[PDB]
Amino acid sequence: VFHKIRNEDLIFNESLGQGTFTKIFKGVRREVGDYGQLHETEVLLKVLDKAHRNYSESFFEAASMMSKLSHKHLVLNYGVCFCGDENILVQEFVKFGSLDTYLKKNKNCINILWKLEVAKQLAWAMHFLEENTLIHGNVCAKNILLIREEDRKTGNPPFIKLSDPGISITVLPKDILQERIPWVPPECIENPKNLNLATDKWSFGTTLWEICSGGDKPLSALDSQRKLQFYEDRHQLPAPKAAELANLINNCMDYEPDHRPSFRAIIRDLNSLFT
Ligand SMILES: Cc1cnc(Nc2ccc(N3CCC(N(C)CCO)CC3)c(F)c2)nc1-c1cnn(C(C)C)c1
Repeated sequence: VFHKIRNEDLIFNESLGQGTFTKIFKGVRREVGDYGQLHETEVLLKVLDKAHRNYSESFFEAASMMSKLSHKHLVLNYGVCFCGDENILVQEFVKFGSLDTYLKKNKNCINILWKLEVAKQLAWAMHFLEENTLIHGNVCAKNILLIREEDRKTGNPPFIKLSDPGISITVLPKDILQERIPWVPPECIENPKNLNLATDKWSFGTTLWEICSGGDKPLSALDSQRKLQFYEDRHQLPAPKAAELANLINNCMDYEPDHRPSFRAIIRDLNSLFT
């Protein structure tokens, strides 16, 4: 279960944005660490909105499944603060924030090798999940966090972690699901409870498209009704200008769930690009 953290030991600081029915804040946790040394630890405080408290179970189950595993590419959960009025997840703070914002800001400093490294790390995380037969259900660049920037003078590649899925698509309003096209696969638009390992393979492809597109959002110009018809007409996303992963993207975003490649196969395909 989750380590229960006291309101008294948490300081809330600046807002870092929003998720679905959530707000995130940078914060500080007072704790006793190794050797009994006192620390003031930077943390991410994720707060379920007051007006959506009926989603509290899905909110914590999302973080819970994530926290019964340990892996270098998965965001750490420190605990929960059930205390009082609010429902709060206390997670590790990641310096450089979401990948989608980072891509947009640094679009012109990010080359093919950077993208390949991040894609490989994300595939490793998803491979780990697949081996444990655990569904994430919300893979997207917004839910990928950058721990460390690239350093091309000390050899260091960038390093990412995948954050928790948030409130499951199985219990979310239809309108939110439709807006999440094309991350949510077609079979889940027809029936959200078609949530399957195959689900994350589709969303992985959509996330690769993001990575290759400098933080653009695919189909952003389409409203929810046009997004629905995009799936009905069985369209594929356009290749990004940097089209090196275009085939991989389309192979993952296969309208037939059973034909989507394993993350083993995906990683093998990723390792094949270079010279
Ligand atoms: C789990 C987690 C851990 N650490 C962090 N850290 C973290 C650091 C920095 C930012 N910035 C926000 C503002 C940016 N600019 C300057 C103004 C407007 O864009 C600058 C970057 C950040 F959003 C997040 N976030 C998370 C986490 C958990 N869920 N989510 C989703 C809901 C987004 C993120």
